[PDB]
Amino acid sequence: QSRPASDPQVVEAARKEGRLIIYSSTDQSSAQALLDDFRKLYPFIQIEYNDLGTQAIYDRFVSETAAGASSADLLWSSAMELQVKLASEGYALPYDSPEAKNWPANARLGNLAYSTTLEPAVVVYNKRFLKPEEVPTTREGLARLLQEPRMRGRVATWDPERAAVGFTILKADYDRFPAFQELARAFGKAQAALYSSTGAAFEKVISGEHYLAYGFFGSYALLRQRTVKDLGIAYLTDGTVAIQRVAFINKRAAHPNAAKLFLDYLLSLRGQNLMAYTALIFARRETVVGEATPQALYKAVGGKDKVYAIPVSTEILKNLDPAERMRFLTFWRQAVR
Ligand SMILES: O=S([O-])[O-]
Ligand SMILES: O=S([O-])[O-]
Ligand SMILES: O=S([O-])[O-]
Ligand SMILES: O=S([O-])[O-]
Repeated sequence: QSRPASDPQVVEAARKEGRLIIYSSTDQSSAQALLDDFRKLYPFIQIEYNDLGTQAIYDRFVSETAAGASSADLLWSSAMELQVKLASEGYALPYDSPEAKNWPANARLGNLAYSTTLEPAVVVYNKRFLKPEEVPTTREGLARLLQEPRMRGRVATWDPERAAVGFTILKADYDRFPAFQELARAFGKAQAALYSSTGAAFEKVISGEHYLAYGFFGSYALLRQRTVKDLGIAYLTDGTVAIQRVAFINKRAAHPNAAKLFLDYLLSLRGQNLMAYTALIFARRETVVGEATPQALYKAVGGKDKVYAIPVSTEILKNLDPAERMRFLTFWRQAVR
């Protein structure tokens, strides 16, 4: 009674194909509960989940296509600019998902590509070193905290010159909030350590070598929290940037119909519910109940209007323009060094 909306013609064509090839940036052990639940709904589809770096998904999909090859049926990546680039250059199958009827216009590239998540950039901190009542929830507050000599060497954030997703998050921050400029000069004052990888930043927070990290995903934070009780999460109340992992179907899928079923599943309440609950990835669908959900995010930040979703839109391709990147990175490098 929670099966996704399904074209019966699409289900029947997927019975015949019997195969689904995914290229995904989402760790298989996060995706596993979705793949297993999907296989239980459509036990007649054999799935090949390829768990890849976001740059590799792009480089690989572009070669197989250009060499004329059988490539993925479905592409699922947190690299929003690369997905929106492919989907706006002839790589995407147009499909109107029946589970996406209430997606906002800024969560879908028309019928080319869909948001599957709404993941906040948050603050994480080590409760042994910073109590919750002293962790500020505004950029101005963080900039003040980072003047304190006890915080020198105790801050982590992204290196937006080595992490594509860190670029996207810090750039959205810089474009939307003037107080980001104050904060970035404070990263400089505090000698912030910059990380290309969430894992290496968290390791240092958990050890107490950093006390606080800025701009990492809520989904990852919650996942680490489940096993690490010293890990605190604070949500920004002056304004929160959110990432949307983007899914689209290969225009040239050998199994377009199996990809349609999987895409519909990912967007369905059943799939988004299971994602929130098992993977602790923050859902896109507003009707999901639990901690990793739009409703929970909106209450934590003090209202929906305090979340700026990075849109599933060609507008974000300005992030790939050399002069646009340059202005941000020159401000960034002057501020944090
Ligand atoms: O779930 S694994 O077998 O693709
Ligand atoms: O770029 S490495 O840190 O994933
Ligand atoms: O690439 S993420 O793990 O920082
Ligand atoms: O208190 S925990 O949500 O950081």
